[PDB]
Amino acid sequence: LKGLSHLHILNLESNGFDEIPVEVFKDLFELKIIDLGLNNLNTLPASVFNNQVSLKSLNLQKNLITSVEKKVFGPAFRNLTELDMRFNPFDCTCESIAWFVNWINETHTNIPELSSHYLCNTPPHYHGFPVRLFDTSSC
RNA sequence: CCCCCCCCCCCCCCCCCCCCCCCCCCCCCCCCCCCCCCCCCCCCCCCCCCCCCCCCCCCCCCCCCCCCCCCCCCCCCCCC
Repeated sequence: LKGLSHLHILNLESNGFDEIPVEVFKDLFELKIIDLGLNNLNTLPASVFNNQVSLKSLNLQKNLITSVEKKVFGPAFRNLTELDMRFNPFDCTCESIAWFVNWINETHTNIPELSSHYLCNTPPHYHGFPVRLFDTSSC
């Protein structure tokens, strides 16, 4: 993907990806839509979406993602229009989704089916509970 | 100067088997859209038929009144 300065739409859905190299998206400054759903992604390297300063739509549904952290999704979640991370095994813990749930609480990005398909998986106390109802007052 | 036999390690290639990953096809279930047919409920429309009510018309019947015509009967007076 190097040198594709004018790339706008990238679709990499359902390729079986387990890990993403940190510097695969570094040249894609004008990228607006990236689709990475239906892969096997769980852990992402930090600063992998740093150069995506014009990203408007991120799709990561039906992956194995458990934690959404600022060091990875910070620049990606800056100015979005649509977010799609629905069917993921979210780990509802203060070090996994606390920044993400705070971001969900105040944001203008459209997140469809937020109250139904964003469900905790672990710990068993939270299994099945909505991610948006996680309480961060004791973090 | 010259062959053969063992040892370790590195390989190459052809098969077998097991793994993840993906594609295509199919099956099961569910959902959505469309089409067709059918049932149920309610509000109606038009037409036909039957019945009833009101009003009116025409005809007829019964009774009564008026006029005209006709007939009978009673008083009274003259003419020859």
